[PDB]
Amino acid sequence: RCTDKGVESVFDIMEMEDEERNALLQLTDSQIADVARFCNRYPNIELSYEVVDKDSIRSGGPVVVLVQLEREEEVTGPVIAPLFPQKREEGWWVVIGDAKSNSLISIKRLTLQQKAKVKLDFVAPATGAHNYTLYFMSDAYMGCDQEYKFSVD
Repeated sequence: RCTDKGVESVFDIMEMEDEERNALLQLTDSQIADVARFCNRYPNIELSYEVVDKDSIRSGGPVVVLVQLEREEEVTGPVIAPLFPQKREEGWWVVIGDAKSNSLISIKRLTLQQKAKVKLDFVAPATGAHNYTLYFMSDAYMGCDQEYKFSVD
């Protein structure tokens, strides 16, 4: 039903109203209690990046990118695991790489539960600027593959 209308992801469905949510397909008294809770427990974390010396960067000098995970929702309980046997805490992976060369620049695990900070350093080669992409991938939920493209040097 969703493919025949033009909605595929959860963000394209969570942006509707309560009547619109129940007006797309069938609904039940228990689905609303669990569906609403799953959406509240999903990671609603925004991105925030900072680069130091974007123009004053040369070849050889190490560069760092600071990433702040601005979470706009409170964390109440672990991730939803209807099929997973163990209750595990959600994790994060702040990974930066090359979208074309397919080279992983850096990656660091993160567990905040709130607005935290993560710093990652790397070394850039010569021959001017390099176009890097910063991605945030979790290990427990989809729909949060936030990719930001930028360049340094």
